[PDB]
Parts: sequence; C-alpha cells; structure tokens
Amino acid sequence: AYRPSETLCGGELVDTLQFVCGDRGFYFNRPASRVSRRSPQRGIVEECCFRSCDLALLETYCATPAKSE
Repeated sequence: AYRPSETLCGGELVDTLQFVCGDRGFYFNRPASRVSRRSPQRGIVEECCFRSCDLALLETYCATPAKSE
C-alpha cells in the first residue's frame, strides 16, 4: 500500500538500513572494493531516493544473511 514516506535519502536511508539490518552492517552500493571514492557505483539510493522502495527491498542490502527460521 502507499506510504507517505515511501522514499528515503541521506541519513533517513541509513537509519532505515540500521533498523532492518541492525548496526551489524549493510551495503549501500555493494562496492566490495576500497580503491578510491571516485567511483559512485549505483546502489540503494537509486532504489529508495531516486525511486520508491519498501523495507523488504531495502533489507536485501544487509551485510548478514536472513535468519528467520
């Protein structure tokens, strides 16, 4: 269903990632590299700020596996 806050950006997006994943860790742009920050690879921002997303879509960026069992 529609949410008035179906988009997030900046710290809002980080806070929601901290909520679904815990402070245990999450990816933002899944870079898996540390060579520089001259490479703005696409990620969660494009799905949640430049587009709308749900907590469930957002949870796919967690740096830990699902443990609902």
